[PDB]
Amino acid sequence: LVPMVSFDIYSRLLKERVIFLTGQVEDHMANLIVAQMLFLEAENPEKDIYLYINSPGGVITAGMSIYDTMQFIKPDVSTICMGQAASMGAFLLTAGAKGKRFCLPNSRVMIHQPLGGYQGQATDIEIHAREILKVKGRMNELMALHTGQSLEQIERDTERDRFLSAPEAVEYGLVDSILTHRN
Amino acid sequence: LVPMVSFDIYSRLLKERVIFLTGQVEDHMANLIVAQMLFLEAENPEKDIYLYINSPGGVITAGMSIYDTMQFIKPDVSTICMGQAASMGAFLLTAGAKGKRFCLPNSRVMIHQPLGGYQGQATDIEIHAREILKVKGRMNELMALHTGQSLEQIERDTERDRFLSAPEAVEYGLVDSILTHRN
Amino acid sequence: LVPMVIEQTSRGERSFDIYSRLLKERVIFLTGQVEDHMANLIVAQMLFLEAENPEKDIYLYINSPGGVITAGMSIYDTMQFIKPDVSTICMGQAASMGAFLLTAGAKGKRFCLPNSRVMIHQPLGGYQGQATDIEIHAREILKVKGRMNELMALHTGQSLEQIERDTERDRFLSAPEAVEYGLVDSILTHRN
Amino acid sequence: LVPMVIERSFDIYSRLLKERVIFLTGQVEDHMANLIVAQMLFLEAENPEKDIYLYINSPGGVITAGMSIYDTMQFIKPDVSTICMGQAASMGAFLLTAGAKGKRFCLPNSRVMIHQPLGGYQGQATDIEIHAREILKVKGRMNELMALHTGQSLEQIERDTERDRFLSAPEAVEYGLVDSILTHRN
Amino acid sequence: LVPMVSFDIYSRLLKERVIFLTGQVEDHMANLIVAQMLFLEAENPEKDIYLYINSPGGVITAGMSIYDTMQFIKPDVSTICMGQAASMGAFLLTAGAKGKRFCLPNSRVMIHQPLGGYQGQATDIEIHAREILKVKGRMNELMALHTGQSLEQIERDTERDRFLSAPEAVEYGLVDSILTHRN
Amino acid sequence: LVPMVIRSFDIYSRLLKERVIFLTGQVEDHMANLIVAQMLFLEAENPEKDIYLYINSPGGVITAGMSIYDTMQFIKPDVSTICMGQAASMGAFLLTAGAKGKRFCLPNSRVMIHQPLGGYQGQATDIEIHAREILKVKGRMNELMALHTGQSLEQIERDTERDRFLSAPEAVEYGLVDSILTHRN
Amino acid sequence: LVPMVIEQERSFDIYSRLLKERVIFLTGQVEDHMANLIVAQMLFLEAENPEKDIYLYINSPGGVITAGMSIYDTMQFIKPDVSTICMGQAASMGAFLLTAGAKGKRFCLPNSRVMIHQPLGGYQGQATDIEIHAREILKVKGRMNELMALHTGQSLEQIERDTERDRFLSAPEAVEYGLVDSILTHRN
Amino acid sequence: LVPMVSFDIYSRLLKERVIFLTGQVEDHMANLIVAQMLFLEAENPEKDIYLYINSPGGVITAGMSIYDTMQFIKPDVSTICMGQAASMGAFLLTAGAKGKRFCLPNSRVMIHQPLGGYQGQATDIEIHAREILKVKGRMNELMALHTGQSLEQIERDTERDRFLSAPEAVEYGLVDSILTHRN
Amino acid sequence: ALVPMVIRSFDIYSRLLKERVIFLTGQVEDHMANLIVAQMLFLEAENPEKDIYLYINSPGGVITAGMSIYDTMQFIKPDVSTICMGQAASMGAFLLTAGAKGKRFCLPNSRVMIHQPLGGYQGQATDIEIHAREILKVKGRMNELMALHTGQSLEQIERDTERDRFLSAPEAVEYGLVDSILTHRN
Ligand SMILES: *C[C@](*)(O)[C@H](Cc1ccc(O)cc1)NC(=O)[C@H](CC(C)C)NC(=O)OCc1ccccc1
Ligand SMILES: *C[C@](*)(O)[C@H](Cc1ccc(O)cc1)NC(=O)[C@H](CC(C)C)NC(=O)OCc1ccccc1
Ligand SMILES: *C[C@](*)(O)[C@H](Cc1ccc(O)cc1)NC(=O)[C@H](CC(C)C)NC(=O)OCc1ccccc1
Ligand SMILES: *C[C@](*)(O)[C@H](Cc1ccc(O)cc1)NC(=O)[C@H](CC(C)C)NC(=O)OCc1ccccc1
Ligand SMILES: *C[C@](*)(O)[C@H](Cc1ccc(O)cc1)NC(=O)[C@H](CC(C)C)NC(=O)OCc1ccccc1
Ligand SMILES: *C[C@](*)(O)[C@H](Cc1ccc(O)cc1)NC(=O)[C@H](CC(C)C)NC(=O)OCc1ccccc1
Ligand SMILES: *C[C@](*)(O)[C@H](Cc1ccc(O)cc1)NC(=O)[C@H](CC(C)C)NC(=O)OCc1ccccc1
Ligand SMILES: *C[C@](*)(O)[C@H](Cc1ccc(O)cc1)NC(=O)[C@H](CC(C)C)NC(=O)OCc1ccccc1
Ligand SMILES: *C[C@](*)(O)[C@H](Cc1ccc(O)cc1)NC(=O)[C@H](CC(C)C)NC(=O)OCc1ccccc1
Repeated sequence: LVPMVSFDIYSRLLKERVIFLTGQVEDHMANLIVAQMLFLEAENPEKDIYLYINSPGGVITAGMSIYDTMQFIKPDVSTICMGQAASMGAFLLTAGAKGKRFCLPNSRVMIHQPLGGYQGQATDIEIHAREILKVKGRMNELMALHTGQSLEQIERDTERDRFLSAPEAVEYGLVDSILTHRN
Repeated sequence: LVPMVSFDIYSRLLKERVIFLTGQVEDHMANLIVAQMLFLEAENPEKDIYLYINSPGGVITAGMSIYDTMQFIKPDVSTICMGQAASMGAFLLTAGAKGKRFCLPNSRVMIHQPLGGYQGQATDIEIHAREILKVKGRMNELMALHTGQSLEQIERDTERDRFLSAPEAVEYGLVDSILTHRN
Repeated sequence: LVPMVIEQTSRGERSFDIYSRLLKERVIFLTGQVEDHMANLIVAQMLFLEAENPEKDIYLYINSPGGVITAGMSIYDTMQFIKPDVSTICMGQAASMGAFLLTAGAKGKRFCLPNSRVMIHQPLGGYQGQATDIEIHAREILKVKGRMNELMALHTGQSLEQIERDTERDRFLSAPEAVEYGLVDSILTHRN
Repeated sequence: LVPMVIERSFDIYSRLLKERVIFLTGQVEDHMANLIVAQMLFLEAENPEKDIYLYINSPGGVITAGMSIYDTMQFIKPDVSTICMGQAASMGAFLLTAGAKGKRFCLPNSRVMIHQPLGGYQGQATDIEIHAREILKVKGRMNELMALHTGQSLEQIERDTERDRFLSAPEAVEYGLVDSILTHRN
Repeated sequence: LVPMVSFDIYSRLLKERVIFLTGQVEDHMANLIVAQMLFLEAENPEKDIYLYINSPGGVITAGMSIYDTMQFIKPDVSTICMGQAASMGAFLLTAGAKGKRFCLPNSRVMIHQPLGGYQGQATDIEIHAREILKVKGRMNELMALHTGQSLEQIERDTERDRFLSAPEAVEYGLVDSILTHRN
Repeated sequence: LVPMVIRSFDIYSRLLKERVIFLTGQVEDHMANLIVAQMLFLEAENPEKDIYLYINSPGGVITAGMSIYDTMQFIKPDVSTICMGQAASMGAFLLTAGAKGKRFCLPNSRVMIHQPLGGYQGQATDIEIHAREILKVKGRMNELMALHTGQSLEQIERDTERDRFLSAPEAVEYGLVDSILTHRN
Repeated sequence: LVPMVIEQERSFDIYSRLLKERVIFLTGQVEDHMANLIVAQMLFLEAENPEKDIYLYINSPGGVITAGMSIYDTMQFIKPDVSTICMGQAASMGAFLLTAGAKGKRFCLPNSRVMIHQPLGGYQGQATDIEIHAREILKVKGRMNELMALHTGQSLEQIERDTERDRFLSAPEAVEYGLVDSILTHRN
Repeated sequence: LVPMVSFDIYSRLLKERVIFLTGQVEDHMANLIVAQMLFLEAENPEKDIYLYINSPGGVITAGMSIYDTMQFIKPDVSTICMGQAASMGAFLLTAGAKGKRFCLPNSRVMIHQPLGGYQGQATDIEIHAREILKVKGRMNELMALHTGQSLEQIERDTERDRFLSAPEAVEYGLVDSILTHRN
Repeated sequence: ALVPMVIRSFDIYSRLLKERVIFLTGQVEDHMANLIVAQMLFLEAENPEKDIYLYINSPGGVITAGMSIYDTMQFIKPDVSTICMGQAASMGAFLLTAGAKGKRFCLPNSRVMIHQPLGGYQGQATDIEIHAREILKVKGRMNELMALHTGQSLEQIERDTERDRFLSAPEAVEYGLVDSILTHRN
C-alpha cells in the first residue's frame, strides 16, 4: 500500500534528493539507502542529499555501510531526525555533514554501547568478546569525532541508554540545530 | 485490490491534496504520510492539504514524525476524523491547522496517557521510566496547546481512557467543527 | 527417583527419602532457582527443625543461580526469626538471591566450599502498562534494590556505597575472594 | 519403572546405596547433582571410614553442578572410588579423575573425553566482558585441577583440551585420568 | 502399568534372576539393567542371571555400560532374544556367556555399523569422524570375538543392515541354540 | 484409576491369581513385555494349570507380538485365548496361537486379518534390503497362520492381501478359533 | 484425588470400597482400556459370588463399538445378572450397554436422558479398501440394530428407522420404548 | 521497497557497472550476481565491474560459482567491502582483481575455516568428512594465492575466527587499499 | 525476490536468454524444470541451429523432474552445452554429463558428486515390493545413461554410485563426466 505519482511516492521524493531511513537498520534496507546515495551522487555529484532518519537502532555493520557511504560520496549528506534516532539511528544522524544535521522539534535521540551475543568454546568466546570491545571503542571514537565531546565523556554517557530531547541533542553536539518551519 | 483511474484510487485523490491516515500508527505507514505531505508541499506550498484520520492509536515516535512534518511544511494541514481517532490518532487530529480540524458526525474520539513496557536491571528500569514520564508530560503540553484546555485539565482527563463524541470533541477544543454535508 | 533409606524407629523400621534422612543431620538443601514453592519447602524444614530442637544449629547447603526476591525473603526472614543458628555452606555456586541467603547465615558459620563461586548483582524486573503504573512499579523495584543493598552491607560489613557500586553489574567472586569480601567467614576444605 | 526388593522394601538403587554404591548417570545439572551430594553425605554419616563407589556414565554437563559434587568428594571423610562405564565426557571425565588416588577405574570398553568450557551470553559489551572474563577464569581453574589429578603439566592439559579429545580406557590410564582398568570381579 | 502385590511383575521375576532389556538402549534404562545385575551378583555370585532382550538398538556408550557389567560380574549372564535384537540389542545378545545365548524360534536379529551425526568446524568434524570410525572398528572386533566370525566377515556383513532368522543367527554364531519348549 | 483388593492387589493383580491375563490395545514392546512377565510368573506358580489370555486389540508391532507368541509356545502351561471386542492383525494372530481346542471368540467379537505394513526411507540399496525383510516376515507370519488355522499357506496369503473381517462363527469356520463362548458353564 | 476409606484394616479408595457392594461405574467415553477395567471388575465379582447381582452405573456420551462389545459380551457371559442404572446420560454405546442389562433390572434415574443412533466411522484408502471397510460398518450397524431390537422388544424395522439420526429420550420415554424397565427415584 | 527511477534502483546502478552482494551467500542470490556479471561483460568486455560486498558469509559452493565467474569473465572485478566481509564474503573480497580490492574505512573483515554437518552411517560420515577437509585445503590454497600469505600462515590463522580492521585487512593482503573519499 | 531490469524492458534472465543462456540453479523439481524445458523449446524455435548454454549449480533433486530436462535436451535440435559452476550433485551431475559431446564444462573450482537414488514408501508389503521394484528399475536406467554419457562401463557406474562420490573438476574430466575445464573466456 504505497502511492504513486509513474514514480512511487518515494521515487518522487528521490527526485528532490530526499532518502528515507525508517525502522531497524539491517543489511538489505541499508543496501537500499547506499544505492540511493550512489544514484543521487551519479545524478549530481555536487548537490546536497537529504537523509531523514526515524529509527530505533539496529545492526552495527549494516549501519557502518551507510556511514562510510555518507563520508565517501561527493555530495554532503544532510541528516534530519523525525520521530526518533536511537543508537545506530543516533549514530548516522550525527554523521551528517557538519552544519547540516537537524532534529525536528519533538524528535528524540538515544545513545548506548553495543549489545551482542555469542555461544561456543571459551577460546571462541574470548575472540568474540575482544571483537565487540574493539567495535565499542571505534564507535565511541567516531561519536566523539562528530559530537565534539571527549572520548571519555562519550564512554561514560553510553554505558547505559541515554535519552535526549531535540534541544539536548543540539547542546550535546549530536545535531546542529532544530528545524522548525520551512524557510 | 486498489481500484485504478493512470493512477490507483489513493494516487488519484492525492491529486486532490487528500491523504489518508488509516489504522495503527507505526513507522512505515507514518513515513508514507510524511512523504505524501512533502510531495504535496512541493506541488503547491500555499494550497491546503487534507488529512483524513481513522485510527485506534499507535506508536508515539511514529506519530511525532507526522506531527512535526505537519507543523514544518508550508501548507496548512486540515484534519478530518472519520470512524475514530484514538490516542495518537486523536493527537494528530487536534494538531491540524487551527480552524480546519473536523469530525464527521458519528466519529468518536479517545484520549489517554502513554503505555509502555521495559524489562531489565533496576538502573535501566529507572532510565526508561523517566523517559516515558517525560514523554507523557510533553504530549500533555502539546495536547493543551492544541485544545486550549489547561495542562492540568488534560492531565486529569488522560489518566484513563476518555471517550468523546463529535459534539463533545468540538466542545473540548479537540476539533473546530463537524462536517455533516459537503458544499 | 529420589533414593530412600530404611531406619529403626522404636515403633518399627520406616522409610525416609534421601533428603528426609539428612534432615536428621539437621541438613536442608537449597538448589536451583529461588521461587515461592521451593522456598516454602525450605521455610517448612527450618520451622520443623526448630521445633525438634530450638538450640542446635541448622545447616543450609546452597547451590543456586538466583531467583525471586520475595521468595528469597520468605527464607531470609525465617532464618533470622527461628531460634537456632542457620549455618550456610555454598557448593557449586551462590548467585544473586543465592549469595544473599549465603551471606545471611549466622556470623562465623557461613562457608564456601573451595571451588564454589559467588556472584552478586542488582535486581532485574519488568513491567508493562500505563505510564502512571510504570512509575509505581519502578519506584517499588528501586525501594527493593536499596533495602537489599542495606542488608548485604549489614551482613558483609562493607559500606552501603561499596555494595551499591559493586552490584550495578554482575560481579563474580572465587571462594577466597568471598571470604575477603565478608560474604562468607571461611572456606571448608576437608571434613572438620 | 524401578525394580523393588522384598525382605521391608527397597527400590534397586536404595538397596545398592546400602552397599555404598552411587550412580551418576546422564547430563550433570543441579538437581541430579544434589542427589549425588546427598547420597555421599548420607554414606559419610553411616560410616566415615568405608570407601564409596561412584559409577559414572555421563556426556558431561554444567560446571557449577559438577563442582558441587567435586567439592563434596574432597570434603567428606571416605575415599570416593570412581568407576567409568559407557562414557565419562567433559564434566563426567573431570569427576572420574577426581576420585581417590589409586581408586579410579575405567571398565574395558568405556571411553573418556575431555574439552574446555562452552558457554553463551547476550547483553551489553560491558556485561559481555564480565562474563567472558569469568568463563576464562573457570577454564583456568578447571585446567589446574585436571593437571593436579592427572599428573599432566598445566600446559599439556590446556593444549589437550582446546578441542575435544577422546581416550580409550588404556589411553585414560596412560594419561593419568584413571589408575587402572577394571575387567573382572576379583 | 504393572501388576501389584510398588511390587510389580518385574520385581517378582527379579527374585528368580530374570532381567528384561526392552526397547531402545539409552543411559537410564541401561543403568537400571546394570543396577539389577550388580544386585543379583551381590545376592548370589555363583548363580546364572537371565537377560531377555527385545530391542531395536540404541546408544553405543549406554550399551557398553551393560556389556562391560555383563563381563565384569561373577555370575554368567545367559541371554534370550524375544521379538527382536537389532544392532545394540544383537550386540548384547551375542555378549552372553558362550553356550548360554538363545533365540526363541521366531525372534529376528539385525546387525549394522554405527550411525552418528556432528556439526561444527572441519577440524572438529575430523575429530568426531575419527572417533566414530574407531568405535566402529572396536565394535566389529568384539562382534567377531563373540560370534566366531572373522573381522573381515563382520565388516562386510555390517556395512548395511543385515537381518537374520533365529536359525541363521545360530548358524552365524551370534547365539548358541534356539529355545522352543521349556523342559 | 486401578481399583484394588485386600495383602493388597490391584484389579488385574487380583485376576492374576485366577491365572487370567489381559492383552488390551495396540501391541508394542513394553505392554508385550508385561504380558510375557505375567506368563512367566504364572508358569513358575504352577506349570500344569492353564493360563487365560483375553485379547481386545486393533493390532500392533510384529516383533513385539512375536515376543508374546514365542512365550506362549515356550512355557509349560497351555495358553487359552479369548477374544472380546476385537482381535485385529497382531491381535488375531495371538488369538489363533492359543492352545488347540482352547481358543475362543465371544459371540459379538470380530476378528480381522491382514498382511504386514511398513515403511522405509533411504538409498535404493537399503530399500531393497528392507523390502526383502518385510516380505520374509510376511511369509513367516503366513506359515504360522497356516499352522494354527489349518488353512494352506497360499490360501492365507491370498485372503490377507487386503483387510478381511470375520464374525465369531466365521472365525471358527476359518480355523482361527475353536469355539464361541456364550454363557459360563 | 480419589478419597481413601478404612474398613475395620485395609485402605480402599472410594471405588474399591463400592466394588465390595458389587457396584461398578461406567463413566465417560467407552474405549478399550476403561472397558477392560469394567470387564475385569465383572470377572472379579462373578469369581467372588456367581449368584449375586452386579450393579453397573452408566453415565456415558457413547464410544467405540468394539470396546463396548467387550463389555456387552462379558455382561451376557458371566453368571450374575448385571443390573444397569443410568445417571446423567447414556448415549449411543452407553444406551446400548444400558439396555443390555438383565431384563427387569435396567433403570433410569429420573432426570437421566438417553440417546440412540447408528454407527459413525471413517476411512481413507484405495476404492477396494473403501468397499471392504464400508461393508464392515454396514454389517456392524445391522448386528447392533438386531441386538437393540432384542433387548428393547421393538421390531428390527422400528429400531432401524429410529436410529437413522440421533434420537433423544427422557427417562419416561426410555421406559415406554423398552430401553429400561423402570425409573429409579428414592432408595428402598 | 525498491525506488523506481521504469528502472528500479539496482538496475539503475547496474548501468554504472555496479553489483551488490548483500547478506548470506546462497545459490539463488549468487546466481543473480553471476547473471549481472555475465550481462556487464556482454555490455562491455574491457570496463571494470564494481562488486560491493556486505556479507556475513555463506555456502561455499554458492560462493565458488561467483568466484569462478569473477575469474572467467573478461572485465576486472573490483571489490569494495562495506560494513563487513566475513568468511565467504572475505573470500570473494580478496578474489577481486589485484590492485582493485578495497575496504571502506570502518568496514570489518573476518576469516575462518569451513563449518558443516552430517548425519548417517559411519561409512558416510567418513566420505563427507574427507570432502570437507578437501574443501578446507582448497580454500586455504586460494586465500594464500590472493593474499600473498603462505599456505601454512593461512591454515594457522583460520583455525578459529579471525577479525581484521580495514587497515589490518590491507596489511594482511586481503585488500589492496582503503577507500575514504571519492576522488 | 529481486531481479534487475535491462532495456521495451527485460529482466536479467530474459536478457541472458537472448544470448541463448539458461540457468539451472538449486534443487531440481517439476516447476523449475518446466521453466528450463520451456526456455529450451523457445531457443530451438528462435534458432534450431545455434547452441544453447545451460549453467548448472545444483545439489540434486527429483528424478522424474530431471528426466523432463534430460529428454528435452536430447529432443531439441540445438546442441546443449553444459557448464558447471558451484556444484552439480546427483541429478545436477546427471544433467551436466548429458550435455552435447565435447561441449560439457566445469569451472575450475566447481565440484561434482554422484550417488544412487533415495526414496521412501509406506504401506502394505505388496505395495512396498512394487515400489522397491520401481526404484531399482530407475536406479539401473540412470546408471545405464550415466555409463553412456561418461564412457565408463555400467558396472563401474554401479560400483561408484553406491555411496556419495565427490569429484573435483580435474577428476570430473578424468571420469568422462565433462570434457574440459573452462578457465578464462576465449
Ligand atoms: C543499540 C544500537 O542500535 C547499537 C548501535 C551502536 C551505535 C553507536 C555506538 O557507539 C554503539 C552501538 N546497536 C547494536 O549494538 C546492535 C544490537 C542489535 C540487537 C542488533 N548490535 C550489534 O550489531 O552487534 C555488534 C557486534 C559487534 C562485534 C561482535 C558481536 C556483535
Ligand atoms: C494509546 C495512544 O495511541 C498513545 C499515544 C498518545 C497520544 C497522546 C498522549 O497524551 C499520550 C499518548 N500511544 C501509546 O502510548 C503507545 C502504545 C503502544 C504502541 C502499545 N505507546 C508508545 O508509543 O510508547 C512510547 C514510549 C515508550 C517508552 C518510553 C517512552 C515512550
Ligand atoms: C538476580 C538475583 O537472583 C536477584 C536477587 C537479588 C539479590 C540481592 C540483591 O541486592 C538484589 C537482587 N534476583 C532478581 O533480581 C530477580 C530475577 C527474576 C526472578 C528474573 N528479580 C526479582 O525478584 O524481581 C523483584 C521485583 C520486581 C518488581 C518490583 C519489585 C521487585
Ligand atoms: C563440556 C563439559 O561437560 C564441560 C565441563 C568441563 C570439564 C572440565 C574442564 O576442564 C572444563 C569444562 N561443560 C561445560 O563446558 C558446560 C557445557 C554446557 C552445559 C552446554 N558449560 C558450563 O557449565 O558453562 C560454564 C560457564 C562458566 C563461567 C561462565 C559461563 C559459563
Ligand atoms: C544401529 C545400532 O543400534 C548401533 C549399535 C551398534 C552395535 C554393534 C556394532 O558393531 C555397531 C553399532 N547403534 C548406533 O549406531 C547408535 C544409533 C543412534 C542411537 C541413533 N549410534 C551411536 O550410539 O553413535 C555413537 C557415536 C557417535 C559419534 C561418535 C562416536 C560414537
Ligand atoms: C496390521 C497387523 O497388526 C500386522 C501384524 C500381522 C499379523 C499377522 C500377519 O500375518 C501379518 C501381520 N501389523 C503390522 O503389519 C505392523 C503395523 C505397524 C505397527 C504400523 N507392522 C510391522 O510391525 O512392520 C514390521 C516390519 C517392518 C519392516 C520390515 C519387516 C517387518
Ligand atoms: C455413537 C455411538 O456411541 C455408537 C455406538 C452404537 C451403539 C448402538 C448402535 O446400534 C450403533 C452404534 N458409536 C459409534 O458409532 C462409534 C463412534 C465414535 C466416533 C468412536 N464408532 C465406532 O466405533 O466405529 C464404528 C465402526 C464399525 C465397523 C467398522 C468401522 C467403524
Ligand atoms: C564461515 C564462512 O562463511 C565459510 C566460507 C569459507 C571461506 C573461506 C575459507 O577459507 C573457508 C570457508 N562458510 C562455510 O563454512 C559454510 C557455512 C554454512 C553455510 C553454515 N559451509 C559450507 O558451505 O559447507 C562446507 C562443506 C564443504 C564440503 C562438504 C560439506 C560441507
Ligand atoms: C541424490 C540425487 O539427486 C538423485 C538423482 C540421481 C541421479 C543419477 C542417478 O544415477 C541416480 C539418482 N536424486 C534422488 O535420488 C531423488 C532424491 C529425493 C528428491 C530426496 N530421489 C528420487 O527422485 O526418487 C525417485 C524414485 C522414488 C521411488 C520410485 C522410483 C523413483
